[PDB]
Amino acid sequence: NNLGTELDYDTFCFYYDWYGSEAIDGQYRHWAHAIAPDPNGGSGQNPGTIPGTQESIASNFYPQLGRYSSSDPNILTKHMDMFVMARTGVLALTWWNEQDETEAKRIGLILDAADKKKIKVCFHLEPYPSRNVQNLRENIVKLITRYGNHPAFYRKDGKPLFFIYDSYLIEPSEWEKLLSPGGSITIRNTAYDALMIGLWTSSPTVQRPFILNAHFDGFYTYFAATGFTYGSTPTNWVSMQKWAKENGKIFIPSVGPGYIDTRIRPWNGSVIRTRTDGQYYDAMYRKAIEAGVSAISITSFNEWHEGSQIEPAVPYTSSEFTYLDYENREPDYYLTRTAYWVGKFRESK
Ligand SMILES: OC[C@H]1O[C@H](O[C@H]2[C@@H](O)[C@H](O)[C@@H](CO)O[C@H]2O)[C@@H](O)[C@@H](O)[C@@H]1O
Ligand SMILES: OC[C@H]1CNC[C@@H](O[C@H]2O[C@H](CO)[C@@H](O)[C@H](O)[C@H]2O)[C@@H]1O
Repeated sequence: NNLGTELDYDTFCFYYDWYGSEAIDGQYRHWAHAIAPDPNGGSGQNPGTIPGTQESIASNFYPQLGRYSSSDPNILTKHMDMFVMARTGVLALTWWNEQDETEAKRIGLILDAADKKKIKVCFHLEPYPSRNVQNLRENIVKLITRYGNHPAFYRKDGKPLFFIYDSYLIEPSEWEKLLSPGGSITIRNTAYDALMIGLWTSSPTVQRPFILNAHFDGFYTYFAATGFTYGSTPTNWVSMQKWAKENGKIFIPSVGPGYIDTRIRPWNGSVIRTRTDGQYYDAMYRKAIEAGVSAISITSFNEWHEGSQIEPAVPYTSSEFTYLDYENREPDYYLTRTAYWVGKFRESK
């Protein structure tokens, strides 16, 4: 078929499965959330928490689906249909090494639901406690062993792919042991080889040698807020792609529709980026496409805490809070606008 409605399998959308309901999970997990203290504020801070009631959830926006459980099969089915609408072929699943049965259950449900709609799943490996190259290898082995035969498990030209959040917290001399073909615990030329995509944060002076010396296969930028880092400043993307191509690396810029996290980080107003009826999203996605990259990542499907979500949101005013919403656009606008940009991306690919 050549209808311009097909999934794009070089488009990765960052997905969070940490939401709960009292009924399914025992608590409205993540809808309730601690308010972060000000890193530059007083020493006697009692910031408190967001209770995660119907009236007061840990987001500046409000989900169309309500305080949903990420364990709810019917929520998962709706999410996969939303992925189909957005034409986002790859769900990049947050992964925190929780080693508990409820997470294992969610991962299986997600894979199954994804496959029903021909969506693929890869893992976004987060900075879990004591993360290091040895337990990363062990966890990569576990994930590939457990899920590698699942039909929804993502592969690019035969290789799995992982995004590694805050990869800079691990020294290149450690990374090399895992990622150099010569490394003492290398995954290269093994059953566990994978495209490893590290987080490009700061200036080329620092990041270029880091990426080369760590032997990452590529890099992404994550942050939805333009200018938050050098990597998340879209005017740098042409130059970043040039370097990537010169050095055999895969550049996967992250684009987002906006940013606001002030419910959970009330001191962090400087990072707010307004959606302005979709123009912000358009500007950022346009920059990614114009940079001539082979793959794009979307921050995010449902990071509701950070207000970067493309998942449908609805207008809501409670006695506790007046939520932001999609303004002059319909709840599914960011899904359909994503499909539009996926089309433009494919057009120039
Ligand atoms: O200050 C809150 C800040 O937290 C996150 O970013 C973290 C870290 O993960 C990241 O590597 C660096 C990049 O400079 O910033 C840290 O403080 C993230 O949630 C961000 O959006 C937020 O503003
Ligand atoms: O997925 C990468 C990145 C995206 N932003 C959130 C990061 O996690 C951190 O912040 C959230 C709230 O936004 C907290 O709930 C987490 O505990 C914290 O680690 C995440 O790593």
